[PDB]
Amino acid sequence: MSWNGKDERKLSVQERGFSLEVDGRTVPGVYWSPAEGSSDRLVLLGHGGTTHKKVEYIEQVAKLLVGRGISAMAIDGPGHGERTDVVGLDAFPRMWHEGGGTAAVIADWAAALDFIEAEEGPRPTGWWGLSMGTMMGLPVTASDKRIKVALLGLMGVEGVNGEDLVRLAPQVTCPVRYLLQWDDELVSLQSGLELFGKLGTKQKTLHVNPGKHSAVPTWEMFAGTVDYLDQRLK
Amino acid sequence: MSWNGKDERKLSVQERGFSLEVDGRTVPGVYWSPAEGSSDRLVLLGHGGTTHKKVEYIEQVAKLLVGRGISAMAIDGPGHGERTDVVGLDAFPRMWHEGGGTAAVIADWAAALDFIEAEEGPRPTGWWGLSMGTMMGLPVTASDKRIKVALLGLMGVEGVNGEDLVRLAPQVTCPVRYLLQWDDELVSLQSGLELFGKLGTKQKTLHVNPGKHSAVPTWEMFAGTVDYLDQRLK
Repeated sequence: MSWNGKDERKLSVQERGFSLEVDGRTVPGVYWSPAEGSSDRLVLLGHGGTTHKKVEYIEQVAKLLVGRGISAMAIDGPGHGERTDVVGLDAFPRMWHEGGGTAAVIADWAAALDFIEAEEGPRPTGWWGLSMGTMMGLPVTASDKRIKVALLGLMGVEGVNGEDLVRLAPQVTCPVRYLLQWDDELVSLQSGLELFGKLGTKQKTLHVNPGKHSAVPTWEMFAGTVDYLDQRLK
Repeated sequence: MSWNGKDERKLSVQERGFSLEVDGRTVPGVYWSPAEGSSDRLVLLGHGGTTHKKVEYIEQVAKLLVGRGISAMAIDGPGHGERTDVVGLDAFPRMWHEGGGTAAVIADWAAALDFIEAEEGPRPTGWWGLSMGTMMGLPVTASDKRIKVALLGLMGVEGVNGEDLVRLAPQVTCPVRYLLQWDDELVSLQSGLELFGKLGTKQKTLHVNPGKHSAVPTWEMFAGTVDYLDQRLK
């Protein structure tokens, strides 16, 4: 576990790269924080299929979070980044399993969060992630009770790690907001509803909007999610 | 159409009763407005089954709206008021049909809105109503294009006027927020989803929370709906 020198001050957003070794895997990461000065909350950002920790909408959300005094951290998921939506690619399943699957994801995010807590201090921590971000985030949230609130979505029980999602959903006990797209071509509305139903928490709310997988309304993806985490994460 | 003298100043909320004669029916109503002083927007409030225009949660929503500078108006629906949830009663269907059904509802609300616009000035106008409030509100919104935004919910296609709802849903073209309860004992989640799907507007969003028909979370029913109408109704 170490900061890897790949840094940049942002405008008011400081970006710092890091890298971890976990169970024989190399885990690259990125940390976003206010340049000036202190930040009392953290959100882990899970990237969407065939993208990576520094893909655009993830950086957009991170910038908005930092604006609310909330730092953000992301790592690359199995077979992505350093190491349309990529959960739709035929080659995606093999990328996921070769990377160590859901257990690897759980370990990698636990090590990343341990790293950040030692370097920056343990803080109230949330999860944000859609599509592959939920393939990762639902297990992480189930496994690591440092996650106090989660924004999840665009995933159901027919996903590549669907069995692990169904198994681990009952163990998500923190508040959740879940997003689905009515006309999602990758994740059927019924499969998304099934997974939402299985979440253990009583403090869960589903928002469904019209359109394709990539067409979450911007006011929902940005203002809506940021406001949800800003209010709920304390 | 006339104010019927049944008035009360509230604290900062002025309540004034009125009464209309429409196609051989007597239509009792209530109007809530800021005591001091001007109010530039209006919301029509539709009551929930086996209640009435002045039932409690309707008055709660009206008080909150007036707080945002938005007046509110309600009339009694067919076979209710002067003229648990009553859509669950076995006697409800007969109450609805004897009252003139959906066509009567449409006429009555059109006359009430005409009355208010003449007395107070035409303003940007929204709809709020759940359960019987959607049995009424979905037709009204489809029929009267003065309705610029609607909060609807807790209703599906198996309701007593389900056929009229399915027929008229495609003609709802304004923005909508729709609420369902996952474990609604009166309205199955699938029947609610079907009706949401049929709404014509692309600017629609469904929020689903856990629990029974009566258990919409208060932060959803109150802050959430009021904020939605306050932002959207312009």
